[PDB]
Amino acid sequence: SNAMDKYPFLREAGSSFKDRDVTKMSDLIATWDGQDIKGPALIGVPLSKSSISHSGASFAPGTIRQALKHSSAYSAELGEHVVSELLYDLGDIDIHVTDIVKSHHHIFQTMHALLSDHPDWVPLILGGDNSISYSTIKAIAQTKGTTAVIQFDAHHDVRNTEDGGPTNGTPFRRLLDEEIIEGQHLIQLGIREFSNSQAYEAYAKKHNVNIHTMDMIREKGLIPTIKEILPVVQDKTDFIFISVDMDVLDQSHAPGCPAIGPGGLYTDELLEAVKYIAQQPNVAGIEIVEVDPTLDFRDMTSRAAAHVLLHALKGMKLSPF
Amino acid sequence: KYPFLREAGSSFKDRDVTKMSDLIATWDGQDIKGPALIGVPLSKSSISHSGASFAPGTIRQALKHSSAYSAELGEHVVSELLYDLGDIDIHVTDIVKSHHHIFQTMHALLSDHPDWVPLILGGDNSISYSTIKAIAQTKGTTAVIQFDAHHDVRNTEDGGPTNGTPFRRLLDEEIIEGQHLIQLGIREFSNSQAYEAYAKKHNVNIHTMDMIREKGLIPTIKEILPVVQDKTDFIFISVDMDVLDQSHAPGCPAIGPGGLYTDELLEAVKYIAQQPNVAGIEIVEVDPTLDFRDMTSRAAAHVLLHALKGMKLSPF
Amino acid sequence: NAMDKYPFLREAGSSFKDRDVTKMSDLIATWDGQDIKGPALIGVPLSKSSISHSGASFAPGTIRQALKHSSAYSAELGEHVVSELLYDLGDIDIHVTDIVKSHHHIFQTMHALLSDHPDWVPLILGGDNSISYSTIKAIAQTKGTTAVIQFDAHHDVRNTEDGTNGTPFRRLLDEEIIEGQHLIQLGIREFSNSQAYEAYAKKHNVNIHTMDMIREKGLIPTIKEILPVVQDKTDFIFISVDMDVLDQSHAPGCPAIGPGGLYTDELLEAVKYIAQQPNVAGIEIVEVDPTLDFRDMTSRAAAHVLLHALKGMKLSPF
Amino acid sequence: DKYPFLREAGSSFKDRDVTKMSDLIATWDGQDIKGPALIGVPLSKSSISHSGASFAPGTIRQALKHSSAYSAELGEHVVSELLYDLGDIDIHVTDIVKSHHHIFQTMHALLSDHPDWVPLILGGDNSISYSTIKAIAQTKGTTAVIQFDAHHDVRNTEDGGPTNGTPFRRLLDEEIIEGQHLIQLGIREFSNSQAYEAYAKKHNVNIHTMDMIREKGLIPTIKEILPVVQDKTDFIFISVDMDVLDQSHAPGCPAIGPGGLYTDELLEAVKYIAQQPNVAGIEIVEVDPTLDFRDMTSRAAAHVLLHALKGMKLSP
Amino acid sequence: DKYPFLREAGSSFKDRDVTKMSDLIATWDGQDIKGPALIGVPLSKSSISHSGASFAPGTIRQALKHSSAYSAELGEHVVSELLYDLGDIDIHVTDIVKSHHHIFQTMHALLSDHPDWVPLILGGDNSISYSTIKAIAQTKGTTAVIQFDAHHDVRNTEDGGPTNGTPFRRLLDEEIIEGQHLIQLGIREFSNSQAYEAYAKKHNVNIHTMDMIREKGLIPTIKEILPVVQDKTDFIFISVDMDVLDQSHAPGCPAIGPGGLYTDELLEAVKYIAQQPNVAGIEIVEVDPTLDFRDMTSRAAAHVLLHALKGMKLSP
Amino acid sequence: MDKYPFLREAGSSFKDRDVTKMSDLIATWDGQDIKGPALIGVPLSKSSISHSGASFAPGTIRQALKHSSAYSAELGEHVVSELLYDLGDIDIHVTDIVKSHHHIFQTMHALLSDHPDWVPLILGGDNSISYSTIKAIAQTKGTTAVIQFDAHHDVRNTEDGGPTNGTPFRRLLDEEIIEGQHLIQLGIREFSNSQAYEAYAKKHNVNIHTMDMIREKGLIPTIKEILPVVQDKTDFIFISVDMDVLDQSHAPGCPAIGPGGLYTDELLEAVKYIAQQPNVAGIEIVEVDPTLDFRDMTSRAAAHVLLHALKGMKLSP
Ligand SMILES: C[As](C)(=O)[O-]
Ligand SMILES: C[As](C)(=O)[O-]
Ligand SMILES: [Ca+2]
Ligand SMILES: [Ca+2]
Ligand SMILES: [Ca+2]
Ligand SMILES: [Ca+2]
Ligand SMILES: [Ca+2]
Ligand SMILES: [Ca+2]
Ligand SMILES: [Ca+2]
Ligand SMILES: [Ca+2]
Ligand SMILES: [Ca+2]
Ligand SMILES: [Ca+2]
Ligand SMILES: [Ca+2]
Ligand SMILES: [Ca+2]
Ligand SMILES: [Cl-]
Ligand SMILES: [Cl-]
Ligand SMILES: [Cl-]
Ligand SMILES: [Cl-]
Ligand SMILES: [Cl-]
Ligand SMILES: [Cl-]
Ligand SMILES: [Cl-]
Ligand SMILES: [Cl-]
Ligand SMILES: [Cl-]
Repeated sequence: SNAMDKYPFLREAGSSFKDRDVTKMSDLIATWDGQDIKGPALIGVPLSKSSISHSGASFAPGTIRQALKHSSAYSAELGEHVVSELLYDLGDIDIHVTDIVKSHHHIFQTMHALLSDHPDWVPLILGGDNSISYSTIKAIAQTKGTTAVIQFDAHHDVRNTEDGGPTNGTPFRRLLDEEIIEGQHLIQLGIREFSNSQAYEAYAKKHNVNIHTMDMIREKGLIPTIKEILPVVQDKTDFIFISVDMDVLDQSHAPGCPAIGPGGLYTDELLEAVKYIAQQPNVAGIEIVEVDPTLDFRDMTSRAAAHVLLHALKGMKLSPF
Repeated sequence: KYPFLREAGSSFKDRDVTKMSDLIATWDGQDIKGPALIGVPLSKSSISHSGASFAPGTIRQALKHSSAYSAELGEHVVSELLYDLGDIDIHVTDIVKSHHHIFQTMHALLSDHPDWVPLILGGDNSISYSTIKAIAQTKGTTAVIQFDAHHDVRNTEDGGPTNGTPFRRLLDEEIIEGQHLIQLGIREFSNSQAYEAYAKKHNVNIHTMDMIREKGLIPTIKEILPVVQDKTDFIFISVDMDVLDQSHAPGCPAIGPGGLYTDELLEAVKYIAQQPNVAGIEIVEVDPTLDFRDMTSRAAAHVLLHALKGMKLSPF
Repeated sequence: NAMDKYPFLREAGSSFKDRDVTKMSDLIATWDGQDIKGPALIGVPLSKSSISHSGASFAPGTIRQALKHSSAYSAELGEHVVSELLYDLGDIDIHVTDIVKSHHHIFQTMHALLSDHPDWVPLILGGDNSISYSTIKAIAQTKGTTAVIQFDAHHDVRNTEDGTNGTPFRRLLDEEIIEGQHLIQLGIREFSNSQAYEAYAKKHNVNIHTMDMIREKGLIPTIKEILPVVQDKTDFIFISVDMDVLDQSHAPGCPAIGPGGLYTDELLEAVKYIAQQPNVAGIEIVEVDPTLDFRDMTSRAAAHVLLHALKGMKLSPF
Repeated sequence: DKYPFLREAGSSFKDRDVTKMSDLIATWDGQDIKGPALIGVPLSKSSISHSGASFAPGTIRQALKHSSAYSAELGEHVVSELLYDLGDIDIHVTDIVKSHHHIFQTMHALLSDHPDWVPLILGGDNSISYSTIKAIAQTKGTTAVIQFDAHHDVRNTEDGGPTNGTPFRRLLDEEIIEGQHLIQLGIREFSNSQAYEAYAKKHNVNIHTMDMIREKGLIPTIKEILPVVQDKTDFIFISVDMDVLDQSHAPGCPAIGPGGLYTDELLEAVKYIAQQPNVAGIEIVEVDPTLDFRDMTSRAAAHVLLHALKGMKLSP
Repeated sequence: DKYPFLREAGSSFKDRDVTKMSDLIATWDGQDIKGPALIGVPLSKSSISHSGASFAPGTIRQALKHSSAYSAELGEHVVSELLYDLGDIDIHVTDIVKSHHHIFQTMHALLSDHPDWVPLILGGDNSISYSTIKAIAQTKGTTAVIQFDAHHDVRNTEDGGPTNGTPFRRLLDEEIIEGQHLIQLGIREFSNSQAYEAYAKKHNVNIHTMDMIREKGLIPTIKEILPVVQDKTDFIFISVDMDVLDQSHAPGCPAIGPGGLYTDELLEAVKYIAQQPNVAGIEIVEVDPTLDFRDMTSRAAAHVLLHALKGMKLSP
Repeated sequence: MDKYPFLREAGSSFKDRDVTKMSDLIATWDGQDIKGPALIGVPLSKSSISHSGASFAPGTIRQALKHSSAYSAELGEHVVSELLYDLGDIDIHVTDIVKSHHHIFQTMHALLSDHPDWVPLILGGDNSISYSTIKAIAQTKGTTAVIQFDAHHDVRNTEDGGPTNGTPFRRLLDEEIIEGQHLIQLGIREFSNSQAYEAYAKKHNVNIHTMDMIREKGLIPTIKEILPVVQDKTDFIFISVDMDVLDQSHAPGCPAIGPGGLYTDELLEAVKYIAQQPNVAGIEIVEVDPTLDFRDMTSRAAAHVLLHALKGMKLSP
C-alpha cells in the first residue's frame, strides 16, 4: 500500500474530482461487513420482472445509489451532515432471474433475518418495482409489531392476484387479505383521478383504507393532510413504515416512472412530507419504488429519489426519538 | 381450442379494470349520440417542421390505456360506448385539398348526426379553420374558447393556409365574430404587435398569462364566458397544447417558459365542458416526434378525459 | 358500405394507399381457424426469461410492422413471395410472472397447431432465445427426426439449474429431443463462448462452424458442404435464427452485440438457400429487442429474413 | 482589431496549416460561375413518408465545410480556387406544385445564364429530380441519368401528387429523357412493385439490381453499361439517392433496409463517373438529419460531393 | 431580380408583420456601442463536471433570434433600433488560465472604449464570473452582484485550479468585491458544503436560501435586500446561473436536482432588478445544450435576456 | 456475511460457475509485482480539439471488457491464465492539461521502471496521451517502433491549440523521442488530412499506408512487408490504436467519424498478429467517446481489441 502510494498520481479506477473541503455521501457510505447495524442502512432490491409493464426498475438501486453518493451530505438547515457516523450499504437482495415467487421469498427471508439480527436497523430500501412492498412490509410487521403504512401513490395497488400473479399492482391486496397489516392503518396519499378502477377503490373502502386523493391534498395541503390523519393512526400502531412510489409525482417531476401522467405531486412537496414523517416516533423503514432509469431523462428521477433519502435521513437526525 | 393462443398484440387484461380501450368502438355507421372521436392527421400546414400528423395515433393510444373511471364522480366518464369515427383523409401533397376534405367531412357528419359531439384529434393548428367553420355552419352562432399562447391571426400571403392563420381566416370571413372569441393564455414574447392589433381591432376577448396568473384561470373564465355565452347558440373548445408550459408539454413545436400547468388546464376544460351547448372540442399542436416518451399525448388524453367528465356532469 | 357516403373518412391510422403497390400488409390476414396451408406467422412475446434486461417481448410487434410495410414483390422471382394470403395466427399467451408456465403454453400451443394443421410451416417471431426449446420440441415430436440449423454467435448450451436465456440447446440435447450430430451451429464467434459450453457441444458431436471457418470458406459454401449430409440423417430441418449472429453494426438491437458477426445480406442469402431445401418444417427469429434498437433496423433485418425465407420456399424444387 | 481575442460569433478552432472546405466555399456574389457550385433545395413535404430532408442542405453543408479539401490521392485540393454556394431555392411552405416551378425556373435561368456551372445539388427529397433534370435536359441537350437508388421511382402521380416517388415517371412520360438513357444502379429486392418494374422495362430503362451488382462489382457493371449510354447522349447527370446505401451505412434515410451499397463502393463509383466527359451535374437526395445517427448520413453525402469534385478534377 | 426564387443558404420563412430578435440583432461593425450588446464566452473545460456549456452561446443566440421582440405588456419591442452582437471571446483549445486572461482583457478593453456598453453575456460555465465581474469592477466602480445560484461557488482553488465552482472565492479573496455586496439567491438545501457556507458567512455574504425564498417570496426578498446594497455601491451586475432553476424547468444544466426556482419566478425577478438604476450588465451561465431536452434551457435563457431587456427599457 | 445466503454485494449480477469472464480475472492492484499485461486508464479528453467525452472511455471500456468471455476458442484456452491487474487511473487535473500530461509521463516512467515486466494495456482518453505514454516507453525500454492505426497523421502544430489530441506525433518526432521511419501509420484516410501535415510526416520518412493502399494489398499483407523492416531498426514495438481508424458504421462513438474506414474484423486480426511479435512493449486505445456512442458499441470494439491483443501475446514466443 506504500508500493502503490509511491505513485502520487495513481488513483483507483473510476475516481472522481476530490475536494478536501467537501463531504459527499460517497465519503460516508461503506460496504457492510458483518458489523452491528445502528440506525439507517441502505439495501437494494432489484426486482422488476413482476411488473405488468416492461420495467427497468431492477437498475434503479444502482442509479439511486449513484445519485445519492454524488450529493453533498451537508444540510444547511441542520448545520451538519445528515449522517453523523457512517451509513452502511448492506448489499442487494439476490433476485431470481426466472421465478418471481422465489424472488419474493428471498426478500422476506433476508429482511426478516436482518431485522431480527440487528434490531436497531432502520431500512432504507431501494426498489425495484412496486411488488416488493409485500415482502418488505411483511418482514417489518412480523419482526417489529403492529405497523402503520404511509403509502405515497397515484394508485391503490390492490389488484387481484390471479390474472398476473404477484404482479406490480397486488402488494396491498396481498397484505390486506392476509391480515399482515390492517386497512385502517394504511394511509394512501396522492390517489389520482383517472389512475384507478371502480372495483379497486371499492375494495380499499371495504377494508377501511384511509384514502387521500390529489384533489383533497391540493385543497387541504399535503402536510396538513398528514397531520390530520397520522396522529389517529399512530395511536393504533407501534411502528410506521414509509412506502414511496415515485409515480405519485407528476410526470414533469418524475419522467422516469413507468406509469406517468399529469396531476401529481411536485418533488419539493414530497421531500417536505417525507422529512416530516421521518421525525415521528418509531419510523421502522422507508422504501422507494417504481423508478425506471431506462425511461428517465438523464437521471432526474433517480436524483429525486436520492433526495427523498436525504430528506428522510434529515428527518431522522432531527427526531427526538 | 388454442386456449393459450391470443390475438396479435393483445396484452394483460383485468376483469376489474375498465379502460377506455374497453369502451371505444370502431364506428360502423350507427347513429352517433354524444361524444365521438375523429382524427385529423394534418401537419404539412405547419410553418415549423412538424410530426403533428402522428398525434391522432399517439393520443388514441394514450387515451385507450387510461382508466375510464372518475373518482370524483364515482362512475365512468363514458356510460355505454364511445365511437371512434376514423381519420379524415389527408392528401400527401395538396394542403388546400386537405382542408376541403376536413370541412366537407365534418360538415356531412354534423349534418347526418345532429347529436354528435366532436372530440377532434389534430393535427396542427391550421385544422381549426375547417372544424370551426363546419360547427358554425351546421350548429349556428358559435363562441370559441381558444387556449393558446398565440393569437393565431397570421397573414395568408406568405405561406398559404399555414397553422398560424386559422383565426384570421375565420374572422375575415365573418364565420365567427371577434367578440365571441375567447383567448386564454396569450403569452408575453409569444406574439406580434400588428397581430395583437388585428385581434384588438376585432374585439377579441384577450386574457393573457399575466391576467390569468393574477386572477386565476377559472375565475377569469367565470367572468367572460357568461357574457359571450348569452349572445351565442353554441360553444366550441379549441385546445392548443402549446398554451402549456414547456415543462408540462415538451412535445409542442412552439415551446417556452411561462405557460399554464396541466392540472390547471384540465380543471378549466371540465368546467367549460359542463356548460350547456358544448358543440365540441379539438386538441392541436401535439407533436409526438418532439415529445419525451409520450408525455404530451398523455396530457392531451387527459384533456379529453376531463372534457368527458364535464359532459357526464352537465345534466346535474 | 354505409361509410361510402363519407368519401374522405378512413379507418383510424390508415395511410397512403398506392393502387399499383402490393405490400405484405395487403396479404397478411388475421387468422380465423381456417385450415392452414404453408407459412403462417405466430408471435412468442417472451423476454422475461432473458438473463439480461430485454424488451424482446416487443419484437413480434415491431417485426410485424416492418414486414407489413415491405413490398411482397420479389424481382428475382418475377412474382410476390406469397400468392393468396399469409395467416397471422396471433401471439402465444405468456404468463406475466410464471415462466415455466409460459414455456408449457408455448409447447402445448405449438404442438396443437402442428398436429391439427399438418401443412403449417411456422414463421415464429420471438421473443428471446429460450423459446427455442419449446418450439423445436413441438416440431420434433410432431414432425419427426429433426435437424436444426441455428445461426448464432453463442452455443446456447448454458447450465439449466445453478443460474435460462442461453439454455435451450442443453435442455434440447439432454432430453434427446434432438441429436447433436443433427445440430448445425453457424456463426459461432471468437470470445462469445466458454470452454465448458464448447466442450459440452463438441461432446455431443454438434457441427460447429465458427466465424473464422465461415470467413475462410464462405457461408453458402459452408452450408452446401454440411447441410445435405445432415439431411441424409434426418426427416426435417428447422431454421433457428438468433439475430445476434449479426455484426453489431448490422443488428444494433440485439442484447448481445459485439464486432465480428455476419452481415445481413450474407444471412439473407443463406436463409433463402436453406429455405429451398426439402422438408423445411419452420423458421424462428430470436433476440431482437426493439428497446435497444436504432430506429427499427433490426426488426427490418428480421422482417427481411422472413421475406427471404418465403422466397426460398417458393423457389424450392420440392 | 484592437481586440485580438474577439472573434466572430461561432468561430471554430483555426489551424493555419489546415485548409478545410469552409476556407474555400464562398457565398455567391454574382460573379460568373465556372465549374461546380453548390445549390440547396430544402423541399421535403413532397415526401410520401414524414421527412426532414428539408434540413439536409444545412446539415450536408456543415459536414462538407468541416472536411479537409485535400486529396492525398490527387496530391492537391479538390478545389484550390473557390467553390461558390449559390444559396437555397425558395420553397413555398404550402404549395409543392409551385415549389417545383420555383426549382425548375431557377435552375433553367442559372443554367442558361452561366453555361459553365456544374450544379452540385443538395436535396431535399427525391421529388426534386423532375425539376432539376428537366432544367439540365432543356438547357444542355440529350442527357443520360445515372440514378443510384433502391427504388425505381416511377410511382403513378394520381395518388399523392408529385411526391418523391414519382419523378422518373414524370420525366419519362413527358419525354424529358428516354428510358434507354436512364441507368438505375442498386435496385433492391423487396423495395419495388411489380407494376412499377414493368413500367420501367416498357420504357427500356437500364436496370441493375443489387444482385447483379454484387455478382459483377459496381465498377465493372458501370464500365459495361456506361459507354453504351454515352454513345447516345451528350451529357451525364448523377442523381445519388442515399437510400441506395445499406441501412448500417446510411441510417438517416427515410427508407432504410438491409442489402444495399456500402459507402466506399458508392464513393468510388461516383468519382469514376465524375471523371467522364460532359458530366453536367450531381444531386444528392433523401438525406434526413432528423432520422440520422449523429450526422453520419450527412457526412456520407458530403464525401459523395468530395469524390465527385475529385473525379471532375481528374478528367482529361 | 434576375433569380426571384433564389435566397441565402439557410434562410427561413420570412413574415412581414412579425419582428423577431433576428431582425434587430446585428453582427458588430466596431461602431460606438450604445446600450446592451451581446458577447459570447464559449468556455466549459473549466467545469468540474463534463460540460458542453461552450455550445450555449450559439444555442441561446439561436433561441433568442427566433423569439418575438415584442413585449405585449410594454406595447413595444424591448429593443428599439438594433442590438449588436459583439461576437465570441477567443477560447484557447487547451489552456484554461489563458482563456480567463482573454476574457478579462477583452472585457476590460470593451468597457473602456465603450462606456455606454451594457454587457449581455452568454457563457459558458460559471468560471467566467471572475473575469467578467473583475472587469466590471475594475472599469466601472464599486460593484454589487446579484448571484442567482443553487451553489455558493466559493470552492478552494488548489484542488482543481480556477474551475467553475471557484469564481466567488477568487473575487472575494482578492477583494474585487465585498461579501456584503454579494447577494446569493436560491442557495439550495443539499447543494453546498459546511466549510463553503462558512467561508461565505465569514465574508458577510447576503445568503438567501430556497427555504427563505419560498417563505417570503423572490420579489419581496429582493425589494428588501437590494436597496441596502445599492447604497454602498455604484453599479449592480446580475449573475444568472441557470442551475438555480428546478431540474424540471432547466434539464440542461450539469448540476440538476429538485427544489429550485421556477422559470416564471426567475423571469419576473430579472425584470425587476433590470429596472433599477446602474445595472452594469447581466451574464447567463451553466446552460449545457448537450444535456438539454430539445433546447428548453437555452429558450429559458433566451427569455431571461428578454425580461432583462424589457426591464432596462422601462426605467429612466 | 455468509450468514445471509440471499444477500449479495451491491451491483452483483448473477454468476455462472461454468463461465469465465474477464471480471473473474481482473484484480485491483495492491502494489504487488507486475508480470505481463496490466490495465491502466488515462481519463483525459479536455485536450481534444472537438468537444470530447473520451475521459469516460476508461470506465465504459473497462465495463465492456469485464463482461466479455476470456476464452479464445481459436486458442483452446483463456487469454489470461493468471490474473490481470488493474493498476488504476492516472490522476488527471480538472484544469491543467500540461500538468496532466506530466502526471501521465511520470506515472508511466515510474511504473515501467519499477516493474520491468509490465506490458501496459492503456485506456484513453483522447489521442494527446500518446506523447507521454510513448515517451515513457521509449526512455524506459529503449528504441521503439510505433504502429499507429489512424485515419489521421496527428502531426498538427502545437502553437494553435497547445498539446491537443492532434499534436502527439509532432511532439514525439520534433523532440526526437522516436524516428519517423520507426512510425508505421496504418489507415491514413482520404480527405481526413491536410497537405502540410502529410508533408511533415513524409519529411520525417514516416511509413504511411493509406486506406487505398490497404484496400489494394490487404491489411495483414501490408503489415507483413513493412513490419520486419522496422523491427530491424528497433528494440521494442508499441501499438497505438486510434479507433477513428474504423469506419463510422463500425465505430460511431469516435469524435471524428467518416465513411471509408477499416472494419473491426480487419483491425482485430491485425492487432492480434502484431501482438504476436517479439518485444511488444504495450498497447493503447484512444479516441473512444461513450457520450457520442450508440449503446456502447465502440467501447465493446475497444474491449475486443484488447482481447485480441492479449490473445496474440498469449500466442507469442
Ligand atoms: C420534459 As421535463 C424536463 O419537463 O420532465
Ligand atoms: C446502426 As449503425 C449506423 O452503427 O450500423
Ligand atoms: Ca403507483
Ligand atoms: Ca403503485
Ligand atoms: Ca396556435
Ligand atoms: Ca399556439
Ligand atoms: Ca446468441
Ligand atoms: Ca442464441
Ligand atoms: Ca429515390
Ligand atoms: Ca430510393
Ligand atoms: Ca450553480
Ligand atoms: Ca454556480
Ligand atoms: Ca484519428
Ligand atoms: Ca489520432
Ligand atoms: Cl404500480
Ligand atoms: Cl401556433
Ligand atoms: Cl429494455
Ligand atoms: Cl443468447
Ligand atoms: Cl421528423
Ligand atoms: Cl424513394
Ligand atoms: Cl456551480
Ligand atoms: Cl459531452
Ligand atoms: Cl485525431
